[PDB]
Amino acid sequence: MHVFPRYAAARPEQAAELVRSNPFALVVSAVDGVPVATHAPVILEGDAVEGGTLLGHMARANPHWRSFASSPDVLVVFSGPHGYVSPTVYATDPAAPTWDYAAVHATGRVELAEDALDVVERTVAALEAPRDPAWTPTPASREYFRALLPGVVAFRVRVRTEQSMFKLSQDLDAERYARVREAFAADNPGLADLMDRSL
Amino acid sequence: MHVFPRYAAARPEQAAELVRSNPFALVVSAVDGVPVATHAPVILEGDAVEGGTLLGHMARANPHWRSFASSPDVLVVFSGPHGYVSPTVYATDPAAPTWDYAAVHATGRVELAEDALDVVERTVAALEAPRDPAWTPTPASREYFRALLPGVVAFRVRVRTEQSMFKLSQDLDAERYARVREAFAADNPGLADLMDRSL
Ligand code: HEM
Ligand code: HEM
Repeated sequence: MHVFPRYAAARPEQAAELVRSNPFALVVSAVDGVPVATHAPVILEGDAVEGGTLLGHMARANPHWRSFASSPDVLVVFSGPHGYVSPTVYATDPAAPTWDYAAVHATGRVELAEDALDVVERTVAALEAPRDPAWTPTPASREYFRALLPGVVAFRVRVRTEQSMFKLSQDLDAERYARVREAFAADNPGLADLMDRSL
Repeated sequence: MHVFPRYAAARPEQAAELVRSNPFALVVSAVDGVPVATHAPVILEGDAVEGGTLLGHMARANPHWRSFASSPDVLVVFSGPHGYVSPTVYATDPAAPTWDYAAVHATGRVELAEDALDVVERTVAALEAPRDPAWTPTPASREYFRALLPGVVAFRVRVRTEQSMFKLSQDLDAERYARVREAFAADNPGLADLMDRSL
């Protein structure tokens, strides 16, 4: 990821906001010299991505985690709303398409987490608490969780560096920008809500 | 990515289908020993992901491509529909949440593509052709494209290995599965359309 100045985060709290709202992340490591990636839920501990702690889990049957033992640097990609921008929307005669999106990339040293129960319980609360209705583990779910523990591996990442991208057509003139926003308001309201949060 | 047997592709053409329908991919390489990822449009050449050719582009100002010169192995992640599965939907007393999703991971040797114009023109056709209405570069767009060439770097990947995941609650019993599907039909019809394509 290269962040063009025009597409940088406007306020530094928008990164944590994206990360909290889009926990189904991509966890990436360099198994040998080749990237390997797992789709896993990853939550944030603290106010800032930068310098905070990420917590996640994956299947013990997924051999990816066996590569975390040496504590290599890992990259975690959080992806927010995204949408293709067609020149059909622009209605100008010379144009070129693009893709609008928001993402946060966090890099740091990974570590296997011994308290897998904490991790998965915190992840539940993270996903269920904003929902309506929210789900709270009944006491038998808590015992069920314990029975699932042998099959899960939890990990943590101390974020060394963080990069945020908010590529939301801000480089567009007034008229073309309005067209882009109103099409996403119809088609993709999460993306349109972010182009308001960018003004 | 580890693909649990129960979540494997049912027909081997579902991978190419996902890749064609979700071209906004994540291109991942091991800059030094650390993963670096760029969100870029990537299209498929041929009938099969496995053994086919991926084509993509990114900004010349994005230094990521400078790492492709040695032709390292790269990983390209295509992400289809996905959705959180809350135990609230299950309405059973012991349960644990999960995330349903479809993805294709393709690994191979990357190469800088000298015909960037072909690549970007093929990508336009890929994105616009299924749309309604489709956009066809006017002749002045084709000249505009040429003026943009200095700012773009195109690349290609010959797919050495491919992995597909269709994690779509197939391990669910009859009753719980129905509840999961009808909630996504309301909330997430792309995901629900895939759980039909899995039966
Ligand atoms: C809070 C929301 C949760 C979500 C979104 C979620 C999601 C997931 C996902 C996507 C995987 C696959 C990882 C991979 O491919 O390696 C997985 C694996 C697993 N998780 Fe979670 N999980 C949640 C909570 C929990 C809880 C509370 C437990 C309790 C211990 C748990 C235990 C497990 C187990 C045992 C597996 C492996 C299953 C298998 O072998 O197929 N998860 N989970
Ligand atoms: C077909 C649909 C297309 C999509 C979805 C698309 C999308 C994108 C994206 C997401 C980037 C950012 C890459 C990065 O972060 O490094 C980019 C960069 C770029 N692409 Fe495309 N593109 C398309 C077609 C084209 C065409 C036809 C051209 C003509 C040459 C072109 C030229 C460029 C240029 C010049 C840049 C760099 C812009 C900058 O420096 O900010 N693209 N494109």
